Amino acid sequence: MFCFQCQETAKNTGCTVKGMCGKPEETANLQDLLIFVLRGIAIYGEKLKELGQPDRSNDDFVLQGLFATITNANWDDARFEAMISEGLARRDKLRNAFLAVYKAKNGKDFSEPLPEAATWTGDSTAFAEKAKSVGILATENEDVRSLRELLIIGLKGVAAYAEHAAVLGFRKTEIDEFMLEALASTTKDLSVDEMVALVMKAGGMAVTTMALLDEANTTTYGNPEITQVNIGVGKNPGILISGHDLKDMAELLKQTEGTGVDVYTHGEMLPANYYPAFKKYPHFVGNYGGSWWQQNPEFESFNGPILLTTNCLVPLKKENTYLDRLYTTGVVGYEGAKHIADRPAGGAKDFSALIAQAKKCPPPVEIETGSIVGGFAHHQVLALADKVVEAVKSGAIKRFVVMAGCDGRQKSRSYYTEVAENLPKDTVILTAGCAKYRYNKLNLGDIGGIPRVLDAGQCNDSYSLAVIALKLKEVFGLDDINDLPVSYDIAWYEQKAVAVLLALLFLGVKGIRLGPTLPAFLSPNVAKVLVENFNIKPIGTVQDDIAAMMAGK
Ligand code: SF4
Repeated sequence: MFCFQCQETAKNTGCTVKGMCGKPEETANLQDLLIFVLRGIAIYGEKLKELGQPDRSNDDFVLQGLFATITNANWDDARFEAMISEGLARRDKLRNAFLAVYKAKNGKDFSEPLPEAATWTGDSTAFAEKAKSVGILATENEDVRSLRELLIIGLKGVAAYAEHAAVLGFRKTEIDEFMLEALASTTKDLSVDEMVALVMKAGGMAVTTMALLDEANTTTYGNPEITQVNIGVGKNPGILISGHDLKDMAELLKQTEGTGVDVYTHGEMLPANYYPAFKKYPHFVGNYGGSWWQQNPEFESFNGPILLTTNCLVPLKKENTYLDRLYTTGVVGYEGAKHIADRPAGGAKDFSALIAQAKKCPPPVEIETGSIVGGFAHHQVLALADKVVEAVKSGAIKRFVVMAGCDGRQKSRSYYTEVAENLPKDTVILTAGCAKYRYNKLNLGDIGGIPRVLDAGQCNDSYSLAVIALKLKEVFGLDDINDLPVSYDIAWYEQKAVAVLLALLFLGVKGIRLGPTLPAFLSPNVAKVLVENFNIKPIGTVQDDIAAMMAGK
C-alpha cells in the first residue's frame, strides 16, 4: 500500500505495509480505488459543465466518498466496495449523457483518448487487484505527485466541512463544481504554475466552505457563547457522541429527552456544549475524556453506547470490549459496529437502539472532575471587542498565540503543552480543533476576566479565529494582517487541518509554525516554494519558539 496523508505517516515518508493509524493494505487500496472512480466521475462532470449542461446529481456522493477516505473515518471494506460499485454506475450515467451532448454539439462521436479512471470497470471481484495500480505511486514525478496529493488532501478536508453544511441544508454550487475541477485536474498533465494555482484555489474554497459551515451551524443552533462545561459524570447511564456533526447531536438530544439516559460529548463534539440550542437540555451533562487518540480506554470506561458521527474512530485493541455498543453514522464505518442509516430528506436519524441499550448499561466511570470553559467563537469575541481591545492597549494582553489545529498521539506533541505552560502570563491562547486537548485542562487563569485559553470550537471554527483577526486588523488600522500582535503555532493531524492551513495561506497569513512535523506529501521543491512564498516554519525548541513568537517572528 501507499498512504502519506496524515501527520503520523510512517517515518514521515509514507505507510507502505499497514498504516500507523491501523489501516490495513486492503482498506488503503480500496480507498485509492474509490478516489480513482471519483476522478472518472469528475472527468465527465467537468465536461458536461463546459458543454453548458452541468449535472449536479452526484454532489453528495462525491463529498461523502472523499470524506470516507479521511484518516480514521471509515474502516469497513464492504462500505468502500459499495461506494466503488455505485460510483462506477454514477460515472457511466455521466459518460452516456456526455457522449450524446458531445455528438449533438460537434456533429461527430467523441473520440479523444481518456484517462483510465473514466473507462475502467469491473465487478467487486476485480477491485482488490485493480486497486494496487491506481494509487499514489502511479504518479512518477515527485513534484507532480506532491502537488496532486496536496490538492486532494486539502480537497477532502473541504469536502468534510461541505458535507456538514449540506446536512444542515447549506450548499454553494462553486464548492461542488470545484470538487470535480480539482479531481479531474489530477488526471491531466499541467504546468507547475497551474498545479499551484489549483492548490491556492482550494485554499479560497476552504475559506468559502468554512464560512458556509460557520453560517450553517450558527444559523441552526445559535452563536456559541461562554460556557462552563462539566468534565465529571452524572449518575445515569449515558450515550457518548463523538466526531463533529451537530445535526446528529440535535437529534440525539431530542430523542433522549425524558428517557433517563444522559448525553455526553467527546473529542470534537465538545463545542456542542457552547451552542444555545443544546444548552437547554438538563440531561446534557458535559464532556467526557480527552483527545481522540485516548479513546480506547475512555470509550471503555464510559460504559454506555458511543456514537461516532465522523472521524476520528480508532481501531479497537484486542482487549477492548465495547464493540457491541459502538455505533457509526454518516460516512463512518467499522466492521462489526452497528451503523445508523442516513436520515430521510426532512426527517431524522433513528437513535432508538442506542437509547434502549444505554438503559442496560452502568453509568460512566468518573475519570476526572472540574470544568472546561469555552464558546469564544466570532460573535462572542466580537461582543467583547471593547474589552479585548482595551486589554491590548493597556498591555494586559501583549500577544495572542493561535494554537488551533488537530492533535495526535506522538510524544513530540508535548511541545504544545510546554509552549502553553511557558508562555508569558500576559499572552492569550486562541484555539479550535482537538489540538486544544494539549492545554485546555491547565490552570492558566485569566487576564482581567478574559481567559488565557479562548476556545472557539471545532477545527472548522478556526474560521472564527480568522474573522477575529480580520476585525482586529480593521480596528487597529493595519495594512497587513500579519502586523497584529498574533503568532501562529498550529498543530496538524489529518486533512481538515490541511484545509484550514490552505485557508490561512489564502488569507495571507505568513510565518505560520506547523507541527509537530511537516507533511510527507510536500516534496523538496514544493516545500521550498511554500517557504519562499509563505514563510511556513517547522517547530523548534519550546524556549526558542516562545522567544521568537514574542518578538513577532
Ligand atoms: S492515514 Fe496516516 S497513518 Fe493511516 S495509512 Fe495514511 S498516512 Fe499512514
